[PDB]
Amino acid sequence: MPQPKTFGELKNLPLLNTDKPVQALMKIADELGEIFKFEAPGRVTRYLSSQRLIKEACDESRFDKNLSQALKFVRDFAGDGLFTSWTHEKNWKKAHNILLPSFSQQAMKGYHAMMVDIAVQLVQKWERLNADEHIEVPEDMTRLTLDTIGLCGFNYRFNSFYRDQPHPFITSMVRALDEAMNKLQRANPDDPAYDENKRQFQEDIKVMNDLVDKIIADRKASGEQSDDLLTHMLNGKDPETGEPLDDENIRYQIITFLIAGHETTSGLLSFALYFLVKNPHVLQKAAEEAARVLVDPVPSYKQVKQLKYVGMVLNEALRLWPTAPPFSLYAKEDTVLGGEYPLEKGDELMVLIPQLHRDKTIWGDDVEEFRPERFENPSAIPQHAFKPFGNGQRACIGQQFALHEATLVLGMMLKHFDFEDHTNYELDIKETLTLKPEGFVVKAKSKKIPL
Ligand code: HEM
Repeated sequence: MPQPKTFGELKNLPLLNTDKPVQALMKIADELGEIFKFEAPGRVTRYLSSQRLIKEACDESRFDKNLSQALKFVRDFAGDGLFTSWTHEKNWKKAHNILLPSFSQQAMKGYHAMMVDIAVQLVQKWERLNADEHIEVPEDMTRLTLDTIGLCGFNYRFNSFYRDQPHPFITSMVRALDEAMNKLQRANPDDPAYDENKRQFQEDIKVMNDLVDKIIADRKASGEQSDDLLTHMLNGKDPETGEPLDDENIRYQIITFLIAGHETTSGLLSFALYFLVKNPHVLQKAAEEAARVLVDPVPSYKQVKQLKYVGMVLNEALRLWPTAPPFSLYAKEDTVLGGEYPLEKGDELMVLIPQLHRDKTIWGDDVEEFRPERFENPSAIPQHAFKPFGNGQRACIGQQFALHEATLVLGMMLKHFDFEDHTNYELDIKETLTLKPEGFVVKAKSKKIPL
């Protein structure tokens, strides 16, 4: 099996000691091909980049979701929430059964108003900028997505558009996620050097737990019913076990929604706007749709569904730069991958999503080009060729939420403003848990359409 360059006893590990590991892995896939082994002291995995191999990896009878070391560290604060639990843990299937109906396309009808609440706040912020000011795109998109998940998730207002420094919960979450990431490179995690890191990590966990537990407590105490996920989780029963989610798991689910949803969704909106300003023909087409469809002061649920080309723009942005990181799988039993690669029970695979989305054998030779017209379309897309939301029963539960949010917001943005790439911005992709176009800025000239 092809394998990248080695660093003696550290094997391939220093290759991910970099600000941009996913992009580094994409460059390794370019020179090595559809499969490569990646080794670290005491660990091994296999990175998959072709639809040919990924299609097999997506066979749930042969492979199940694995928690990468990253997710294992994130579990220290995300607990046995949906994102960081194993399929075979009682709490996975229990929460999946309870939550699935609350995340359906139909359920988006109930979240729409609160999504509009935050989206209007974003539009108003931009309406209120002075002539010689610009927009920090990923920064504002993250304010939007955090507040939207906060409001829709547990009826809590982070009020991100009222501050420079985020709500302490947000600061703690971002810092806990960065520390979970830092542990990946620590050969001696018990070194005194990390004592402060550990102290801060426990502090950040407490900040998050305290806020969420308080909100849950407050809600049970009042008996208040809201249009949020928390109300669903307090009222829900798993048809299988007949059990409701306990308070601690509910807390983990709320933290999980924020971890899994905020940056992935923010990144999507940021990349979508990036591609639009770099492809003014596409922007014109999307803006025509936005103006024709969104005829009311605020968008209705029905109208968002009709933003078809905006949806296509978003899928094409997800094709080129899927914002969620490569996901991990393990072999359920001994099995041979692609007729060439025997695997043992427990062997791990990684699905290198951005590479899959550039499989010139699936998409044609023009994979690097931004063409929403690819998604006209749809479902002609070969099965397992487009996987920004993961796979099977362990796919993104929030997919309908993310797309409704992104379509609504992008539509409003295109209805309300003309955008200028005033710096001729050079794409620079920052990686945290997720990808974003770092330092992407634009100027927005209002079309002066009232809300
Ligand atoms: C463009 C935005 C998003 C993208 C690209 C994305 C991507 C993904 C991917 C790839 C997975 C599978 C991870 C794995 O196999 O380890 C996943 C799972 C998940 N996502 Fe999303 N996500 C997005 C938005 C959201 C939002 C907004 C929410 C919540 C409101 C959310 C909640 C979850 C949860 C709970 C899981 C675990 C589901 C389960 O395994 O039962 N995501 N997401």
